[PDB]
Amino acid sequence: TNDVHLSGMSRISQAVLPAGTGTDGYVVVDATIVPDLLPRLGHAARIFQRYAVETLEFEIQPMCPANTGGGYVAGFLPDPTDNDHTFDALQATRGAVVAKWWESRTVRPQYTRTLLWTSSGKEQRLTSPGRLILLCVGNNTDVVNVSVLCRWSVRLSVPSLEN
Amino acid sequence: TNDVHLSGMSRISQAVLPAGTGTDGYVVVDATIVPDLLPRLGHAARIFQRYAVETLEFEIQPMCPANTGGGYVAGFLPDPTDNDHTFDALQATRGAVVAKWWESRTVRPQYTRTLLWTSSGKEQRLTSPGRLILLCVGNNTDVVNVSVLCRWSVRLSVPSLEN
Amino acid sequence: TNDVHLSGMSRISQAVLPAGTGTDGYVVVDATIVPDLLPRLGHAARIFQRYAVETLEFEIQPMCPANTGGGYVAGFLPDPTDNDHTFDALQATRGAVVAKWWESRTVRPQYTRTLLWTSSGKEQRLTSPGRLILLCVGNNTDVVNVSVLCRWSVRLSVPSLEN
Amino acid sequence: TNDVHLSGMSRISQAVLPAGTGTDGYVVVDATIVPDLLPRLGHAARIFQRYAVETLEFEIQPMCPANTGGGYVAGFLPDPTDNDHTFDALQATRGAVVAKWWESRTVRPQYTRTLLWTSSGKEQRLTSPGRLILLCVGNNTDVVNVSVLCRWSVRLSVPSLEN
Amino acid sequence: TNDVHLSGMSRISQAVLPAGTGTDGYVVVDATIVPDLLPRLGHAARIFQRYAVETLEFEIQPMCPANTGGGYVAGFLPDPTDNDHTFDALQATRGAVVAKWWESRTVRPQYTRTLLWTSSGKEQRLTSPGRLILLCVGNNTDVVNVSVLCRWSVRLSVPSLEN
Amino acid sequence: TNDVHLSGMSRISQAVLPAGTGTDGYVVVDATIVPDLLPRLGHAARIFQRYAVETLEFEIQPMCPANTGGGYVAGFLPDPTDNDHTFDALQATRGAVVAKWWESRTVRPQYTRTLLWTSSGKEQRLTSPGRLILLCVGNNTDVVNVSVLCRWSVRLSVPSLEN
Amino acid sequence: TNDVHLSGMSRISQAVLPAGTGTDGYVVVDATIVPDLLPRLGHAARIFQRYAVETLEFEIQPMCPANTGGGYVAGFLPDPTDNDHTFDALQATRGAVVAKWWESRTVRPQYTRTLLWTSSGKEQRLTSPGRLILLCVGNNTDVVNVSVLCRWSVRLSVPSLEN
Amino acid sequence: TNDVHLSGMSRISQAVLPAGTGTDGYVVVDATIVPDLLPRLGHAARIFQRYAVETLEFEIQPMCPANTGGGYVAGFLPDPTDNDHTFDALQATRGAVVAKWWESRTVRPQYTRTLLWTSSGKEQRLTSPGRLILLCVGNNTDVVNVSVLCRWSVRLSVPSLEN
Amino acid sequence: TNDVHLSGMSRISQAVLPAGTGTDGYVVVDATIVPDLLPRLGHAARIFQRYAVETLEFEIQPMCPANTGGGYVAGFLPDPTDNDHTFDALQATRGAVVAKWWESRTVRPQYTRTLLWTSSGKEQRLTSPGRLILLCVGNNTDVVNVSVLCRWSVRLSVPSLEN
Repeated sequence: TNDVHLSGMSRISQAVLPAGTGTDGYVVVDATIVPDLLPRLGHAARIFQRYAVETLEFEIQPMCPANTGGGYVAGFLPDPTDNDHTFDALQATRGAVVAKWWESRTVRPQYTRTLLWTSSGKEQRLTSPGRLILLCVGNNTDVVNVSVLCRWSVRLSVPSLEN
Repeated sequence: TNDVHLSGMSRISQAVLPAGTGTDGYVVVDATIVPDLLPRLGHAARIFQRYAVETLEFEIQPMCPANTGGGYVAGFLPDPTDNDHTFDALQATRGAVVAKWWESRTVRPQYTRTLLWTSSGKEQRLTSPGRLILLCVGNNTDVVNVSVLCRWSVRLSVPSLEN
Repeated sequence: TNDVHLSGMSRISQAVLPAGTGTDGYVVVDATIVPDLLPRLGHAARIFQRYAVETLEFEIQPMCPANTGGGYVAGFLPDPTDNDHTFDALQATRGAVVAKWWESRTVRPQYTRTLLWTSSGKEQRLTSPGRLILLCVGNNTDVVNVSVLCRWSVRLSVPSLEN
Repeated sequence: TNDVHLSGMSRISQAVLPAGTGTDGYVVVDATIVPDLLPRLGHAARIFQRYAVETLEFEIQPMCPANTGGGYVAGFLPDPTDNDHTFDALQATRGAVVAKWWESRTVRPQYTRTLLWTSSGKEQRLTSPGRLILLCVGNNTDVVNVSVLCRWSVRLSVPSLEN
Repeated sequence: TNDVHLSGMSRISQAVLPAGTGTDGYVVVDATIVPDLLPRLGHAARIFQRYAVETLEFEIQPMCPANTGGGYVAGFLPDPTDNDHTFDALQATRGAVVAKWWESRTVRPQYTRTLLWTSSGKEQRLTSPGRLILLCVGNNTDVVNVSVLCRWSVRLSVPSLEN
Repeated sequence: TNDVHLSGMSRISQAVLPAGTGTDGYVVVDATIVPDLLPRLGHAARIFQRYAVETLEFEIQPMCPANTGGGYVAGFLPDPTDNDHTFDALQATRGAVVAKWWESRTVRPQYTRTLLWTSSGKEQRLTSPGRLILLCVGNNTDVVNVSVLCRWSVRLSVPSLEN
Repeated sequence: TNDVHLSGMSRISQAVLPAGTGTDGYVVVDATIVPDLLPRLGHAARIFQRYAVETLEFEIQPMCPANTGGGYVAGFLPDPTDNDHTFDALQATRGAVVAKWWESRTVRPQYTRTLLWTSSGKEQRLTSPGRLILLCVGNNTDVVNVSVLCRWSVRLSVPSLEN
Repeated sequence: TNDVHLSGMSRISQAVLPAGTGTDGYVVVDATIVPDLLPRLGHAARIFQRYAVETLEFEIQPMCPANTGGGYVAGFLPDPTDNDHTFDALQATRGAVVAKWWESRTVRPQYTRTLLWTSSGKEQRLTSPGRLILLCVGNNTDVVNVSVLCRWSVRLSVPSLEN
Repeated sequence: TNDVHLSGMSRISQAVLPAGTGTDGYVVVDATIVPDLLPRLGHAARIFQRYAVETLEFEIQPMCPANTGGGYVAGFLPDPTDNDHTFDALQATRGAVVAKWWESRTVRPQYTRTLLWTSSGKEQRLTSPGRLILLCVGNNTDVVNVSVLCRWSVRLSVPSLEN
């Protein structure tokens, strides 16, 4: 077939949350998923022109001591468009997970599952499959170095070359 | 299957055309079809993120005496975008019906049949499957209290909670 | 195959018979059927050279109050050339219908079925499948605003680009 | 089927390159592909809302004499949005061909194959499948009268009338 | 069977186009296809009375030096009737070809495919299957001796003898 | 079958040829075959719009003494439009017969087999299948009262009423 | 197949034999069978180059009163070459018929059955299949207007064009 | 089988057409085909008595610069006996090709397929299968050195020895 | 099998025929095909004792402007021995090609097909399977740089070490 399947896993973001600064609803990560954000896919984005997302998961990897009065809710909402960053809105999505900050966790969302576009558009419903949000629950006793990782499997289409 | 199917019939609009105000080409109704317009699906759209239209039929239901020398043409054009509210243009669509103001009628269009978006978009041929237009033909002798109803059936897709 | 199939319904004419101006044998419509009379086929006849008539009906759709003392005969004579415009003459064609002015009605004729030509010619039995006539019967008590509609289904032949 | 299949071949543009005006990367033709450009599709686009491309080709037909020091690269890139008009951006596409100016040549691109819309819109990745670019390689000895032909096959879908 | 199949290939016309006299749109050949024009068929035309065209092709055979800044478009429009001799109108037909004057080329049109008449009629839609047009593109540097050839396959019917 | 099959045998003409007034080539009969010529069919022609011939035969019936130096040729040529009235022209038809004036003889032509119209038209190859010609051979020694009879089997197709 | 089958029936000759001028052995017709002599075949003779005779018959059609003391012998000898025009030599051939001058008659000969040539040769055994002779038997009382007719079926070969 | 098959390809002729001497209808080659003319068949002809052509093609091989405004029409007429050396006559034969003088070309005719004789006789349609003709179309600007080659496949039949 | 198969394509010769020196007969190449002329095979011959030629072809590859009045004949005689270097003699062999000097061409002969010998012979009918000849036809107008290439495939025989 003409379609090219790429897979990888990349750090979407890394936030450092100081000793006492989290509270119910504080947005610690808000990452809109674009090929530029996943470095290996960022390169293959310049070779093809449309990409379609075949599997997406986000691994929340917070790094703090086991004595942290932590808490987060992590979710992937499928519109890059909207800013509805509240707990209930995250928990309404499929992947949604909640955990104490000393607990790793994986969000397995359900998404567009459709053909997209490797470069910006007038209508951005076809340039990004969604965005990953990470919210505080309660308030952290200790310093947290959260890094979220996106594992991705993508099928790429129409050859091209954007310089 | 994940896709949730949902059906109903809703009053899209209700106009009161006064007692002589018609003439050929007068727009009494011009409703752009979106989840908020159909109050049951209104709520199903706050839950889910996308939706595809499985059936659409519009039931023109004017209410006036049998002694009304009226005339309407009713038609569903599938560009939620296109201002083109003229007899010929409406009659070119599929479901298009024409009738005296004391005759009920149903339009059965053909349409997008595609997958849309419960939330408003920057590009709006992904938000609405089109619009329903009721046009005067000749002039009414009498008052008409027109109510268009939409019978609909719809498959809603990715879970969410878009306030 | 090569052939294109188009289908639509279109207003062929509109007349506004006022107060008391019809009368046993008065001609309110006399429409020689060509692609130009059907807006959609007007455009698709510029593109193709020839066309064959696969279905043809006419839907008389007059508009008056139910207290109107009218009546019409309507029929399709299958000679674009035939000038005979009397009651018996119409009542000898197949679908021929007669009805009070407050009834809609459908004439379903039988016709050429042959392959014609989208463009004017020296012999016009190759340009038109016939002509739709609408006569008055009795003498209307009131103001009729009548529109006749042609429901067509046609197949187009050999490419071209007529100005 | 409710889908019509149409097929033609239309001149996309005509450029006349005078006796020494071309040069590595000089842009001679750059044409965003839309129904209006291809005469017969323009007339049928005025009749259906939607269209989808089944076959796309571009025949480059330069007219000049055999003693010309020519050269060209023809490519079709499939965003009507993209400006990258450099040799290596064209060669990166599937159809890309190069030739001396006294050599006709067909480009066989790979393209959208998706369902578009026959009128302009806010996002034009839905109105057009791409653009044909024609660039000079080297400078011409002589006068070139280049005409690019686009052969096409299209399937049109939802009835309408854009007067 | 009673039907008689004849085939051949004949010179429809021969134009001599002097050193500098062609320009965009100049009609160099305009030949209405009649049995008299194909000499072998011209004879068999006097034996039968109706002829029907089973295969038609035109071979454009321009004769000039390879250093000619030439260009032509050749097309077969299926009405002997109309004088629409513009490039776009020719290219709209099926056979349509364009080429530099030092390139042979074959137009393979689509035509009436119907029964015709071996002698003149009041309505000439049935005496000739169309006409072959040859137009200049750009302007010729040199003298061109174009000869167009029609290859034909015809089935002849009803015996007869016209003296 | 909606179609009506109708058959008769009627007198096309009657010519009385005095004692010496025939001569190689003299046209005694030249009849163009149309409904009205055939009595029964002339009435059935008023009821329907088209007819297609299904069998035709012309029975030549000269009455005169056995001592007559006569001679005729009779044939059916299939245009109503051909004035070729010469022996060789007649003989080259299929039906063609030659006989002495005291022999009954039957022309069995091959002919149109196509669908005509029951009404005169602008092109007359859609109204009559041909014409029966009768010419003298030698000269007649005696009075000859020739009568020709068309035998016909015809289908009639499209209901109507010509008054 | 490449072979073309033609059939017809033509007047080979017409002799007028005055009141008393025939006698045993008088040659009234002596016709060498060439394509030029059969008018329809005369035309097709210029299109092909070799013709082969598939069926031959001659219908003797003498026209005189029933009171004629007539008599003829008619025969087809298969060499165009030889002048042996005696009764016995005619009766030796296969078709040979004898009859009173007031009797029609048909000679059904046997012939070369071989490939021939549509135009003259140094050896004429291949340009004509034979010749038809008509001789007087006894002597005619009255004037006879004999016309002999050749019915022929021929298959034609190798395309060509003789002007 | 007592038949010896022989193949070859030989030069029938070579002509040098100087600077400006060609013109429509100028005969530059008129070669009647006999075994003496094909060198190897010449020798095999002396050994046998009868030969029959099984394949027969002519390769026209003109040599001149690409900058030549020439033109030729070549064909093979199948009688050695016919002098018709006009264009129309050549184009009517099967092989007949036309071409500018800087284009090579092959005539695949249709021909005798009969059994001929290796030696001269009174009738010469038994000794040659026909003759190759080459005609000018337009005037050559330049010097052409034209060689026509004949590829042949012949079957030789009755042994002898003609010293 | 014990056999070792070896293939290549080698430049047998490079001549350079100056701008007016060529004429019908002039020998430009005359290369006798020995293992040493084919360099790759040159080395394989020192390893084995004998070799049998399995596929042989010669590609004539003259370079010159397209405005050259040239002409050649190329052919492979399968006689290393024979000094017959004349047009007819070359045309008698199988591959033999003729062509203008600005046309590439491929001779494909039929040859010895036998087992020869990689070291010189006292009978040289077992060391080289023939020789490739190139002649002039007419005279060249421009300098010609001809290079002939021998495409070869070979099977080599019996192990050895011949200095």
